[PDB]
Amino acid sequence: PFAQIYLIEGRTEEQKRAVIEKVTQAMMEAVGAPKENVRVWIHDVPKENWGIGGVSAKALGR
Amino acid sequence: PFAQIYLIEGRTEEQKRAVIEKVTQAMMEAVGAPKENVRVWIHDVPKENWGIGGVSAKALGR
Amino acid sequence: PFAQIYLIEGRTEEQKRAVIEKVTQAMMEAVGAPKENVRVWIHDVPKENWGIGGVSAKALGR
Amino acid sequence: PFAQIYLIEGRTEEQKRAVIEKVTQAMMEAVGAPKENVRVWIHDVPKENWGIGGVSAKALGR
Amino acid sequence: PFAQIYLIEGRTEEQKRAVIEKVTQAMMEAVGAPKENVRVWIHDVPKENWGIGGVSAKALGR
Amino acid sequence: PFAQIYLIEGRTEEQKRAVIEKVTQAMMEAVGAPKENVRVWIHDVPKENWGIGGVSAKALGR
Repeated sequence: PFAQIYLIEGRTEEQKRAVIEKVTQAMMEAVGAPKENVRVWIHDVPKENWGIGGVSAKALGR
Repeated sequence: PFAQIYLIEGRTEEQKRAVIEKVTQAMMEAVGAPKENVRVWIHDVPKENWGIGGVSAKALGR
Repeated sequence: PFAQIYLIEGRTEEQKRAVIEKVTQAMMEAVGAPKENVRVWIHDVPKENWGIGGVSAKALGR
Repeated sequence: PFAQIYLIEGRTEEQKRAVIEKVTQAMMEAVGAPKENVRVWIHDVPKENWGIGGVSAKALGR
Repeated sequence: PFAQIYLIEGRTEEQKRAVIEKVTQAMMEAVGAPKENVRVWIHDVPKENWGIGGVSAKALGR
Repeated sequence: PFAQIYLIEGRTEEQKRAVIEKVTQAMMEAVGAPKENVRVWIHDVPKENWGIGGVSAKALGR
C-alpha cells in the first residue's frame, strides 16, 4: 500500500521522519503489509496554497 | 469536500487566493457544504514538469 | 488547470454536474483559464473509506 | 494534515477502520496535530488496475 | 517511481493491461528504474464524474 | 487520459522530457488516444519526503 500525506510547509526533517515511520507502522498493523512494501510520501504545501473555509493558511496565521 | 488544484507554476499569491475563495464558493453552491468544511489546496507544477501532448510547457514556452 | 474533487459517495448526477460547472467557472474567474482548457474530475469516497478525526463517516453515520 | 491511502480493493470494513484510526494516531504523534485536524481517506484500487513491475495484481494472482 | 493514471470508465482489462505494461516500460526508459520498482495504477472515472470545459463526459457523449 | 508521475527530486530537465514524451506515447498506444488528449504531469518529491519501508530516501543514502 501507498500513503500520500499533505502537510502545510514548515515541518522539520524529524517530524517528516516520524510521519514516514509511524504511518508505515500504521499501514503494517492495519493491513499486514510487509514493511518493505509500504511507501509513504509527503507533499509540503505552501501557506499561500492551502485553504480552509475559503481563506488561505497564510491569512489564517498558520 | 476537498479540492486539489493543479496550476502551472507562477501564479501570484492573489491569483491563488482567488482560486481558494472561488472554488470554495463553487463547492458550497454545488453540494451545499458548509464553508468551513471546505478544503482547497493548490499544486504548482514547474513548466519542465507539465506535458501537453508529449511536449512540456517549458519547451512550448520557447 | 485541473481540479480533482473528493466528495463522500452518494451525490446525484446533477449535484456532480454542478460541481463540474461551478468549479470550472471558479477557475476561469480566478486564473483566466479558457473554459475549454479546464478539466474537473470527482472521486466518490465510500463512507467506510472517509475518516474525520479517526472515525469513518460510516461509523459516524450510525 | 491529510493522508490519502491507496489499497488494492478487497480490504474489509474493519481493516479500513484500522487504517483510519491508526494513520490518524500516527499523524497526531508525528506532527502534534489535534485529532479533529487529521483527515484520512482511502482509495480501493481494482486488482486489474494496480501494476507492479508491468504486471497487474490480478495477473500476479491476487 | 509511481504513475497514477486517470481514465474515463469503460476501457477493457486488456487496455488496462497495456497501460500498465507500456507506462512501466516508459518509466524504465526515461528514468532507469528497475522494472520491479515501478508501480502504475489506474483510476476509472465515471462519465458523470469527469468534466471538460464545464460539461460532463456523459453530456459530451464520450 | 491523464497521467500523474511521482519521482524523487533531482531528475534533470532531459529526464523529465523523456518521461513526458514516453508516457504520452505509452498511453496513445495502450488506449488509442490522440496525442492532444494525453496530459502528463510530474511531481518531484524531496528525498526527505519519500519513504520506503519506514525510512526516508535521504536516510537510505540517496
